[PDB]
Amino acid sequence: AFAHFVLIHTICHGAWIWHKLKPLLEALGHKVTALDLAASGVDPRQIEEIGSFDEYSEPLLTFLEALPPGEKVILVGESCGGLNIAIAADKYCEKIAAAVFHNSVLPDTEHCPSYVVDKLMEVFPDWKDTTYFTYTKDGKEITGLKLGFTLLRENLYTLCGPEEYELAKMLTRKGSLFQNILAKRPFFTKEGYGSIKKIYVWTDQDEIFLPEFQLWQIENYKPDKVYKVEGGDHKLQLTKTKEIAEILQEVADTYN
Amino acid sequence: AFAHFVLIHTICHGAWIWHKLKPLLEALGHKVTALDLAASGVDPRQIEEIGSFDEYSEPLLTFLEALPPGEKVILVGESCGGLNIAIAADKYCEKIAAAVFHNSVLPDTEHCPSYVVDKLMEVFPDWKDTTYFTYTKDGKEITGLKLGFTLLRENLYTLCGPEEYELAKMLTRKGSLFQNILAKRPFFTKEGYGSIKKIYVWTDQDEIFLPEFQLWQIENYKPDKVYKVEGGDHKLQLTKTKEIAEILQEVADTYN
Repeated sequence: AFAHFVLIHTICHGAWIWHKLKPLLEALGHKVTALDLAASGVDPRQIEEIGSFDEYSEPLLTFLEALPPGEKVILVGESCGGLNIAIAADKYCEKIAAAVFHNSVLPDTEHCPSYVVDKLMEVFPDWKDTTYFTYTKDGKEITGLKLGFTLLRENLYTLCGPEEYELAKMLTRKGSLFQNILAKRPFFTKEGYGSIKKIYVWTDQDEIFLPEFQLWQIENYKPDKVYKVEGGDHKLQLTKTKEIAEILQEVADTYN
Repeated sequence: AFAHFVLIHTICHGAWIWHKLKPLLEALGHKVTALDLAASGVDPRQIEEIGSFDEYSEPLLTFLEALPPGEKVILVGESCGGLNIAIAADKYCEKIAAAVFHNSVLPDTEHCPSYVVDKLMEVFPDWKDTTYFTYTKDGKEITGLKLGFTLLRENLYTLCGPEEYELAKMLTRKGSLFQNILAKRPFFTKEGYGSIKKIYVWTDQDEIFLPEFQLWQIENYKPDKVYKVEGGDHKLQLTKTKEIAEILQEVADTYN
């Protein structure tokens, strides 16, 4: 079967991270939408204009709003993208056939929205040469960050080709986890986010979202299905593009 | 020998077009700077804020200004990038060891700055699905454009892989040729732009900058050296990356 996949990049990234997977999925006959979230990729806004992970998710929410009644999509979020999925699911759960997590954070409904992010920072506290800054938006101090080139090379694009790593150095922009904002955000709901089918995809060779973290997430909030990809790195859509496409095809044939 | 190469993308593009060539040149021991011109790539400005090809060239001029006395670079401009080279050469000719034109427009000093652009539009008048718009800046009506996806696929990235073409669809932004502005701009000077060494690189398989146009340019303003790359397409830095690196190495060993 064919599905309409909506690819969601992580913070400091953009639609460009999906430049290898998008055409491959289309070669299988699928419809693919790869969005640039707020202040990401070639979006015109700067991060200082964004005050929360919800505002950051605007392009995704706006896209879902534009879907005609009856049309459902399969969301695919990488790394921090799982948070955008949860936010979108609490507004448009009826338009989501399923959500696929790609070496992604997996929010739950029993703890605060920052729960898995707080855990991530415990497991991976040293972001190496990554730099930080602060800005104020809507009366709140937000911590922004710019991914360090060494962190990118060693922990995120560990086994990616030099031409892919180059794109990361050229295109990654300043962003934010909005951690303190997430901590005070209302909990994700059981009726919305909690109701959607969730497929968790990961590799134990991820050098930032370490096994301890990902296995912890799986036990914390049981996914409907788990796929473990052998080898690769954090950016499986680059190092294991084919394997990811095969998995997404199976998801398309399973949930509609 | 090693050189410091400054790669200059064309309109509607950004530093990202050089994502394959930059690491290859560095693998040869060179220093490489790939800039995002105004309102290009991840630059924060929008095209409506830019009123001329000179303003558009700001990042390049600012970069050259930052070079300490005695430091020279080799400029490499693709497609419309030759115009940024001419503009920069009339301000910092002493900092330019040489300029390499990559399937690029080659301005001269005997005719108005729009001369080769006017000729290009004669040779290639149909930009297919490319869309146009107008905006006003500093009392002048500027014609902006957004490269059509079919034009990108068939004439610019003709033989590029699907993953490279995907990047183009995801990252190309609205831009402008500032043709009418160039037409009224003071002529490029013989003392500045005219004094620098110029190396012209091209392929007769270019599907937009057709042989008639490129051979016309070579006869109009004789380059110091001409390199003809066999095969490939308009984006030689993607389809013939290795060949381009080899040529640039020879240039580095010839001009300093």
